[PDB]
Amino acid sequence: SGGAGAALGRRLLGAILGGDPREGLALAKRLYEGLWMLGVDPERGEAILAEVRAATGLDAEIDALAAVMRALNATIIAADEELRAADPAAYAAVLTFADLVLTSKLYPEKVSPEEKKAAELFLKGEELIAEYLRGGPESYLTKGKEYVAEAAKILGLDPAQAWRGAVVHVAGSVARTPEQAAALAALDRTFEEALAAAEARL
Repeated sequence: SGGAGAALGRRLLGAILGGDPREGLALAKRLYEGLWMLGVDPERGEAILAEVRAATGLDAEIDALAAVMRALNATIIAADEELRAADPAAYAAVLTFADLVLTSKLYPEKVSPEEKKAAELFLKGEELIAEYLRGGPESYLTKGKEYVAEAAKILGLDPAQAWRGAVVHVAGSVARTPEQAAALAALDRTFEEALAAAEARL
């Protein structure tokens, strides 16, 4: 039991994947899309969740889960909001990377070989930034920058702007408490697994 987020996820997923497990699988994925976006891009996340709320009728639970997410990702939202306002070019690079990562994970067929490679490279760069911030050797930051710059080059983004955005965004994520990170990981596990079982029915 992962906390409020996972409890609300269990309820919502049971209703969506119950009955039609083909058009329910697509709705469940779209719900995950909205929740994942609340941190990095609140306007985009709320839009998708509004769509899903109109499709399912589970107003109380979707509205409540949005609130839990804003709480769990409060440090990421604040960091990314200041980043957007101070540095729209850097924030545009993180929005691009985030949308690429989410699509690589939910709808891999929508991703080309190069963009998929950029997604892998960026995620390795993000990991090294985060583990620098969590105590790793300074060479983690050097190598992290090499990954981000190469992913930026692939996508035609400017590496200096991509890097600013990546470091600020990761810093906002690393600043979550371990309780918040555990809650988010529990919600994440809830989705990945219910979507596994619904990948056996289809």
